[PDB]
Amino acid sequence: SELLVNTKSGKVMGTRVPVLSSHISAFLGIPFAEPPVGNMRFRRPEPKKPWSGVWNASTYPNNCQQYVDEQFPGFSGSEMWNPNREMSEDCLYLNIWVPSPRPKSTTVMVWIYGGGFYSGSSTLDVYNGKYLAYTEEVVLVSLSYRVGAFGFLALHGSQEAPGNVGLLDQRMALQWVHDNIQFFGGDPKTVTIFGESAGGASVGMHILSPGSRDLFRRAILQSGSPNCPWASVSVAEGRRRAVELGRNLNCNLNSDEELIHCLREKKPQELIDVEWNVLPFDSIFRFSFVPVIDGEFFPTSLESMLNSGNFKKTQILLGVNKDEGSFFLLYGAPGFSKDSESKISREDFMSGVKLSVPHANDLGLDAVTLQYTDWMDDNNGIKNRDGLDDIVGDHNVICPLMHFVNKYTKFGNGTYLYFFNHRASNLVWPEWMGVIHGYEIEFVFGLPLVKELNYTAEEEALSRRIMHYWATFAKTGNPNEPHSQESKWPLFTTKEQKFIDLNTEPMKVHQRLRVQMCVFWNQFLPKLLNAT
Amino acid sequence: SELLVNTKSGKVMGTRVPVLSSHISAFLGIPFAEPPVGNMRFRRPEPKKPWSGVWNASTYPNNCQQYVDEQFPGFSGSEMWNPNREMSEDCLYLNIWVPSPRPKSTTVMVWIYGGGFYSGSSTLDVYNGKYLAYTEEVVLVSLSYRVGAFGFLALHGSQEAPGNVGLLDQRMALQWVHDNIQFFGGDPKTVTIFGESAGGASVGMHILSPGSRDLFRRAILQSGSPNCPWASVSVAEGRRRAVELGRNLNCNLNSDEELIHCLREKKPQELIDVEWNVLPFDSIFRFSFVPVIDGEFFPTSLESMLNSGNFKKTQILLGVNKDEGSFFLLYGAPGFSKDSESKISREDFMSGVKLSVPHANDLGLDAVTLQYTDWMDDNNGIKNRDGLDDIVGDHNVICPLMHFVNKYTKFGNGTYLYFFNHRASNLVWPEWMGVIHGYEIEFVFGLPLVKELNYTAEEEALSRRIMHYWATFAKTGNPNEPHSQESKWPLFTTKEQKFIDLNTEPMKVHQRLRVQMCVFWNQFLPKLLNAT
Ligand SMILES: CCC1=C[C@@H]2Cc3c(c(N)c4ccc(Cl)cc4[n+]3C)[C@H](C1)C2
Ligand SMILES: CCC1=C[C@@H]2Cc3c(c(N)c4ccc(Cl)cc4[n+]3C)[C@H](C1)C2
Ligand SMILES: *[C@@H]1O[C@H](CO)[C@@H](O)[C@H](O)[C@H]1NC(C)=O
Ligand SMILES: *[C@@H]1O[C@H](CO)[C@@H](O)[C@H](O)[C@H]1NC(C)=O
Ligand SMILES: *[C@@H]1O[C@H](CO)[C@@H](O)[C@H](O)[C@H]1NC(C)=O
Ligand SMILES: *[C@@H]1O[C@H](CO)[C@@H](O)[C@H](O)[C@H]1NC(C)=O
Ligand SMILES: *[C@@H]1O[C@H](CO)[C@@H](O)[C@H](O)[C@H]1NC(C)=O
Ligand SMILES: *[C@@H]1O[C@H](CO)[C@@H](O)[C@H](O)[C@H]1NC(C)=O
Ligand SMILES: [Cl-]
Ligand SMILES: [Cl-]
Ligand SMILES: [Cl-]
Ligand SMILES: [Cl-]
Repeated sequence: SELLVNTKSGKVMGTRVPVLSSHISAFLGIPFAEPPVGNMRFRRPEPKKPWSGVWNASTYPNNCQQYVDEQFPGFSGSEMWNPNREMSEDCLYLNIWVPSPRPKSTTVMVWIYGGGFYSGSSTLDVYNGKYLAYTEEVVLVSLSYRVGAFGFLALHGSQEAPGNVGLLDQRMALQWVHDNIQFFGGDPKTVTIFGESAGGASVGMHILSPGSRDLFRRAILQSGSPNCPWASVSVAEGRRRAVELGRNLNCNLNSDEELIHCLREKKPQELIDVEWNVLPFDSIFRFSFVPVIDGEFFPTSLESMLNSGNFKKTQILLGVNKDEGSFFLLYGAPGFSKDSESKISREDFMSGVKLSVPHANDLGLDAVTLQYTDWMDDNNGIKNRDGLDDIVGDHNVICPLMHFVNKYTKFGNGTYLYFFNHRASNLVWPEWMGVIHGYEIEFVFGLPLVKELNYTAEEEALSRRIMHYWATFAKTGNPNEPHSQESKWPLFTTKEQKFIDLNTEPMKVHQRLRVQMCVFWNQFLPKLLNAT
Repeated sequence: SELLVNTKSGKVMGTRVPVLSSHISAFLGIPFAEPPVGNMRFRRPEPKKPWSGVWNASTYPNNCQQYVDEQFPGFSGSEMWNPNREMSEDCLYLNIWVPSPRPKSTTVMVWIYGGGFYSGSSTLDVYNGKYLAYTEEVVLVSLSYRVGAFGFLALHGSQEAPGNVGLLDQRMALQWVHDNIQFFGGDPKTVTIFGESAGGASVGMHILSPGSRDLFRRAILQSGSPNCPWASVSVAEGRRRAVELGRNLNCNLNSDEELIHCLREKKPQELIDVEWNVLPFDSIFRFSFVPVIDGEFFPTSLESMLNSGNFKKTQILLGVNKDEGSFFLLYGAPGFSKDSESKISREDFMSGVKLSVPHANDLGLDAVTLQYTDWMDDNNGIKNRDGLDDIVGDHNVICPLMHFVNKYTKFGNGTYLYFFNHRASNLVWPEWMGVIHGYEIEFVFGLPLVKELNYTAEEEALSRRIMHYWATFAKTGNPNEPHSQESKWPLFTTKEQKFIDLNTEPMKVHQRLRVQMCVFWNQFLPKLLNAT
């Protein structure tokens, strides 16, 4: 009854789950698309055909096929991001947590996982929607979408592998929420999409894309934005990477149809095993199969859409973490280690700059180096390490997001900007990595509220604060409760450019988030690279 | 007897001058060249023909023909630099201060005045040699040389106006000292040349030029070095400026001979009146007629000579002032005034940047701006003012000199580097100008020892310290007296790059003078400008 819901495509039976000292309803693994398998690999998704009988929605679904990280086998800090369910191309499912008793018509929040467009799962422990749904009385949906070549192989002009199909997977889940969430007590007119990393970029892409704009009300972007340098490629570059994927697999390259036919015969792990081989440069924070600027999902270049105001005009809430780069340096740059302070030699610093800005000419590399080197103390291994950390984070996350923030706010209806700089007391990664990419997620999803996870009481309060900001913004377009006496998170405005720190200390308002480095990344360096 | 000296060119009769509570001998206005007048304008100097009788050397000579500054008529702070004697092309004379009684064979210091190669006089009150000669028991010579077009008109290929003849004037005075100073009690094997601004560049140029190297022992450079962007031009640019000088005066431009003949028939003031018209750009800290890289006085490019060690290997002592740029901004940049704090708007800041780096493309201007702009506070008029001050001083004086210092020290026999940052208690210029270009000269020449000038006791102590460093270096190649208990001024080395502050406080040693900005000026910006 409470667990038995009739949707437009058939009946679903959820399950009653414990949350803290209470319970809520969970509907796990509801299908929203036809399985994109066989001849449907690389194709746009098709709506799930209606079923008879009762869909058993008591169990998490499979995860999409993806690279699995084996750098630190058994280490919780890396394993927590890997698929925790069987991988399958049959992976287009969504999950819903519903407060008990079922509300009449409440705010909906739809989580879009990140992972560089090459990885990610809706089913990770850290994306468990039950604490947020319970604590804030929202209906929490987590969707899924194809990643890697399966979601983003792009042979523009082919209707068999057009590109962006992972984004269309997301849109079809949004369409399903629009059509069905009312049966779960959600208001389809008050849907907030939120996501981190590639999920944050995705959220921004749905803001931009005309075919997505009417399927949600407002948006939250965490450590990602649509204009990030890793988040899209041109149709020519997508085509080059798809041809090179076939070349790595001894495919007939004479035509799109012959190439696609070859790739559809391969087993999924055969594609994944060569996925990284198509990148044009030795690099970090670059991923092979990503959204393509196609003229269809994206009518024009992202920058022109941003400049002209060709995007959904609504409220947004978004921000970044203090040390976005450390994860990527640990995994891809010389001199970094999980088990040392990772003091970086001058030689390894220069190597890291080249890996971090792979598209830069020698003059551009000199500019980055000069901008981040203290020439009174150039052999300081801590300064070299932290300088590289800032380079990676500023170039790939912080400054792209600030460009988006500044462009969006000219036309939008409300911007709230945050800077998350709390390092968790129980973090398993070493201190040099600081406030790591993605480690705000556990606070957004309320994991500090769980006694057995050993967060401090101050971190529980911060998580409660963040969840309330997020859900109140989702409900009202404003993270602040009116007539409350706590300090107010101010609108980011073009003139004053205010943001807040998110940490365990009382809220502080600042202005011009990393403005000095972002003038370098957003204006001077692009002009230098264009001119040379 | 003491005042009657027979030189190789004839007899001279000096005068006995009071100095503090004692007396010394002065030989003023001794000719060292034939008057460069008539058909000898623009020509290399010729040695002064010997004279019969006794040359009356009791009176300062004429000053060379030059632009006279009328910006602040009657204001001591600017008038103190203007000619204080009649101007004439008949101006190639030198002055000698000799301790009394005459020493047997003592250290010689030869002062070379600055003034952008367009101005300067040996007779300024601030260059009065009597305090240094008396206090430190040296023979103090001040030479003169043709400035402006008269000294540096350059039509390469012509023997009538070859260029660099002002440097040859200096050389001929050095040759005269070599041949004659023994008759005044000076040791021709222990001559130190020292100079400020264009005089400091000149000193470095004699270090470089093979024809000058054997005419002095060691060298002091104050706020000037031979590689300064204002201190030389190419043969092509020198020719262009000479032809443009003729165009401004309705001259026949068909040939060097006709152009030169036209220019030789003009009154001196006619040349001076159009001197600034030949500069290629609106600019500050740029001067029309300067040394030319000719292949003779300078066998190859200054940079190749520095790189190869093609220069005199000896000891050098050199340094800069804290606020080298303020004089040039006051006189040439919008928003600066003698009678106000000169807070600079963003608009006037950008205007000043273009005036300060006139040769830079737009990308180069952006680089300079970004490097000197605090984008958290870009409308701060004080920061904008001081940022421009730093731009002018760093680009034109400090970083060229640090490049010279580093190249020289690889081959030289001892480098001593200073940073003069004491603002005189009795300065007549406003406080925003700080420690002005040229305002260390009055300390080098011992003016604070004159009670009537109202320096503090601490400034008298600083002047005496500086005079003793300069003269002890002149005598020994080391500003420090061994066996002494004074703090020691350390050698500048390639590895440690130490320098001292010169001020009224106890000595501080620092390393890497303005290294961050000078990497920008000496490595990055030239590379940006060469790419584009
Ligand atoms: C690569 C993109 C990516 C983004 C998200 C965040 C993320 C992921 C990881 N596997 C990580 C593995 C090690 C470390 Cl220290 C951080 C990670 N983090 C922060 C996945 C993959 C999800
Ligand atoms: C322009 C070159 C130049 C360098 C020397 C120092 C100098 C000179 C001036 N006329 C100055 C006029 C005003 C001020 Cl505030 C400073 C000046 N200072 C510092 C002459 C001319 C000699
Ligand atoms: C749904 O699946 C779970 C486990 O897969 C099972 O325990 C439950 O009984 C199922 N519901 C049915 C079969 O109605
Ligand atoms: C949002 O839009 C409404 C309706 O036009 C307007 O009244 C309000 O001022 C806007 N708020 C912001 C922050 O732009
Ligand atoms: C959390 O703390 C409890 C109680 O002190 C301890 O038993 C447990 O091992 C801790 N959990 C983790 C994951 O460290
Ligand atoms: C030399 O000139 C000075 C200054 O005018 C004068 O006092 C002196 O009498 C002159 N000497 C002779 C011998 O004329
Ligand atoms: C200067 O040269 C002398 C003689 O060759 C040498 O002994 C001395 O080490 C040199 N000093 C410096 C500071 O280079
Ligand atoms: C020096 O200071 C005294 C006392 O302040 C003053 O009388 C005198 O005029 C000053 N000298 C000059 C040259 O200004
Ligand atoms: Cl079924
Ligand atoms: Cl850190
Ligand atoms: Cl605004
Ligand atoms: Cl100042």
